[PDB]
Amino acid sequence: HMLAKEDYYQILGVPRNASQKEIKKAYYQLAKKYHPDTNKDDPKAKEKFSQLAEAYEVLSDEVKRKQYDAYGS
Repeated sequence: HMLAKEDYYQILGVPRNASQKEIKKAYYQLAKKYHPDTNKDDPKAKEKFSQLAEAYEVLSDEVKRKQYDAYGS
């Protein structure tokens, strides 16, 4: 009954070959989905919105993204 082990790639909606530039767009478009303007009927969306910045942080740098993939499954 545990949670699945997904990667930042999915949290941002970007491929495994995506670029630091393409991630910026996917990160922004996603944020608009979990924005506080749509939290009117989704008080949990705020928690998900944070996950975007968390994953985008690592995917924001090739080194961080690659390093994270090294310890991936």
